[PDB]
Amino acid sequence: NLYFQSHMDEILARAGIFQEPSAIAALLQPVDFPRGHTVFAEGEPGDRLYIIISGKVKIGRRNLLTIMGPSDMFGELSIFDPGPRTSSATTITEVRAVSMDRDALRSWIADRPEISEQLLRVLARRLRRTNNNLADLIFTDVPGRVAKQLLQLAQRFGTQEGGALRVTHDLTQEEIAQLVGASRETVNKALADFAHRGWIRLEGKSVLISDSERLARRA
Amino acid sequence: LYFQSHMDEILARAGIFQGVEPSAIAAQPVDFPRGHTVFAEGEPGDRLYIIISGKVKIGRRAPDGRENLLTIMGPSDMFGELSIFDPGPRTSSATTITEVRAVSMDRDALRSWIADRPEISEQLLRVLARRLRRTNNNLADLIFTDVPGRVAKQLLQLAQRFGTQEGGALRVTHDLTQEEIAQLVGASRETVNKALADFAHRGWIRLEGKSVLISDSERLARRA
Ligand SMILES: Nc1ncnc2c1ncn2[C@@H]1O[C@@H]2COP(=O)(O)O[C@H]2[C@H]1O
Ligand SMILES: Nc1ncnc2c1ncn2[C@@H]1O[C@@H]2COP(=O)(O)O[C@H]2[C@H]1O
Repeated sequence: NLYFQSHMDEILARAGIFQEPSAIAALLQPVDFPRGHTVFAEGEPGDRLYIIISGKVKIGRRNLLTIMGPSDMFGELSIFDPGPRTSSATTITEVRAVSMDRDALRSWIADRPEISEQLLRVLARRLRRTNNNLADLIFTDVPGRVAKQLLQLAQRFGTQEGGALRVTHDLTQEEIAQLVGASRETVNKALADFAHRGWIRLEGKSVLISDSERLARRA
Repeated sequence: LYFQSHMDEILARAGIFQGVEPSAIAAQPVDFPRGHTVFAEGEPGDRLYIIISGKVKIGRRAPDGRENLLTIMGPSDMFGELSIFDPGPRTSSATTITEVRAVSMDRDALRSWIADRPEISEQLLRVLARRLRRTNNNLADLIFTDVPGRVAKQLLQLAQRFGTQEGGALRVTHDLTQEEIAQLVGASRETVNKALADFAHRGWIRLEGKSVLISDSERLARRA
């Protein structure tokens, strides 16, 4: 949007930290990570929140909890509740990010208290989503969870093509079973069954979802 | 009048106020019987509650009418805030498991408080960051921990929140049926009763109504 003075501002605008836009351009210092870079590891002191400008970061534990992309914030939980990193954050593509420490965020919030309401909103949403993932681990079979994960990654990283619907997740198969919490083998067969069925085509780092309806039904 | 102070004490413990002072924010009371659905998953919601006394289970029903419980709320815990901060349907039901006294507030009341007192926002973020961490642990326990490990863990979490000292032992007054405990742990009732009987047979706990008396917390902690 040539409405914002920077792509940075557009994505930060989409992250929620604003709510304009010559004023927005009072913004922070970027950082570029290579692919495969562990931005921080689980259990480390956490003094820093990041917001992704471009690229994807996986969040993992010991299970992958989520794949984040442009405008997604990570590293906030140890800023809001001081203590060790709850998970590792590793880049699965090259990533440009902006970051800020607890002092900087507090001055950001003092300056615009409204930002706190947007941060609560994002947290509440993460809670909602995580609740659903847990309820899936309890109430849904493996291929049902595979189907859920494909349609989740779609809603965030999906591009209409035809359509439908290309989802370029940038994940290996290991990485997709880790999102679903099942064996690579159990997830391998669910994806082959869906591909056989005609509902998806499977092309390395992206799935062409041709039949979103029946995928959704399989949940 | 001693009850008022009581109430002030319990409510001053609420996570939302841990950065306030007083605190006479505080003066909308509501009383509920046991087994009252305060609200139902998917219902429209514009109101949060802080418990003064009693307990409330947070639950989701599956398609096949099965349920799990996400958490149990007690004195000074806040529920119903997620549809205030992210406007839309209740993400779960809130059902009272004993008689409950609470006070509540709507989206607009809370937003005045925040504008007035931003230290409230920071505490609300802390409580939510904490619920998220806990929920990640729960979700991971479901993938990687065995049932008796989850049972022991669950007894000790409940002890942190609802534990009282009786001499050298910790009384955990959970107020839950065996079915509710199993739903909280996310395993069958029989698998969960067996874990509980083992622990009891070994002298670590005593099952005494809707309470556990934890007579050897060191041993129970080592079991998870
Ligand atoms: N359930 C979740 N959903 C999305 N992101 C998460 C979840 N749990 C943890 N994270 C992210 O992982 C980060 C790890 O570092 P922090 O604990 O500082 O902050 C955490 C969040 O940004
Ligand atoms: N994982 C969780 N941990 C603690 N409390 C929760 C969790 N999920 C839902 N809740 C509470 O349950 C409430 C249901 O209604 P709301 O979604 O408005 O607000 C919700 C939270 O207060």
